[PDB]
Amino acid sequence: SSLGWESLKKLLVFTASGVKPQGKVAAFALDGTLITTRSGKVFPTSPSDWRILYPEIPKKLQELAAEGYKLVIFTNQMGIGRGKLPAEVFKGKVEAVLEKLGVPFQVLVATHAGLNRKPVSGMWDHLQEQANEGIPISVEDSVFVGDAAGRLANWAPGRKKKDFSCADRLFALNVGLPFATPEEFFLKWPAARFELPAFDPRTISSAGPLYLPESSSLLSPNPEVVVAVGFPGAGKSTFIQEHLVSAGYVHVNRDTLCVSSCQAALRQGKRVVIDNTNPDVPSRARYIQCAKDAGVPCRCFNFCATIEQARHNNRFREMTDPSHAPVSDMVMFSYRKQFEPPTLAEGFLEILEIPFRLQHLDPALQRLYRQFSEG
Ligand SMILES: [Mg+2]
Repeated sequence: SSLGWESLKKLLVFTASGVKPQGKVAAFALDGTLITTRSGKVFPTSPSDWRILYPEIPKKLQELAAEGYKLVIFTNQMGIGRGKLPAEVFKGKVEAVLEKLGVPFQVLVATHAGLNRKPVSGMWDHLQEQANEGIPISVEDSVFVGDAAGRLANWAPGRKKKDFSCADRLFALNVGLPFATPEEFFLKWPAARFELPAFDPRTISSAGPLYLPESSSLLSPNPEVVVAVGFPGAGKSTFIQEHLVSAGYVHVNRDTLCVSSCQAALRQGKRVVIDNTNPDVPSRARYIQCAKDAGVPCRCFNFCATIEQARHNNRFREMTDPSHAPVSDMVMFSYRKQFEPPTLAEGFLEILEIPFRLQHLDPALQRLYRQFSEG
């Protein structure tokens, strides 16, 4: 007599019989948190390969339930979106697990990358806004428990490997939920050492100068060549389109083509911006030569975004911009291996630094931007 499964775009929801909406929630990851493999292998041999992680679990869940916490699961299962794990098989496993746990659960399943994939808060928002009958949930009185907690190697005998991910801790961080690992929570073990990602999205503002030094000017009244340098996905093209192309700069993009073109623009009295990655000295030298040959100045706009800032931005645009071209990790690390910072010795008249800043986004999108989006 359960409401049962609901299948949405990039989300599955199960509401067991006996589920009641509540103003506080005790939520859990599934794999590595409530269950683990019965086979003792790192990854399951089959849908049947599971057991309850610790015998202490059902008792704790009963206690929570009697105290009025709505019991919830937030589980990433991208295998489903990748077509590696049938949704209909996974639904059966969840129902079996829920039988064994023996308490009413509401389960949310993130089948794909994006807004619903922990650590992004899409599943919380769905629970609160769509699946709790409109009862506001107090985050401070709630709790999320999960094994992707960013723990270092060896936090326990036989744990010679760090957590595969920090997605569960960061999910709780994004939502504002108190957090605990399965061992801390069910076993009362002392807190384990953990790391957070070096780039913290909450510390990214729209303040500060557009470029440095501020005494410089973005535009030149005369012909010139501007060489843009920085990670793909960092927002260079957007910056270039907005500030130079809109001012009549000619947009060169070597991929779609390079020198003769740059030269042709200069003879016409035009100014040119080379909107590419241009990670190293040989890459850039083509354009400096062109400028030198034409006798026009060559400047570099050096975009400060780190690799993690660029990857964060890429993920954000993947979630919010229908026209965004996804930058692959292959391209990111390839750029990083090639990268040599620009210097004046290369033949640049000057180098402007373009600090990485928050774009001009609506309130909701700014809130999304400050969320960690990868474990
Ligand atoms: Mg897990």
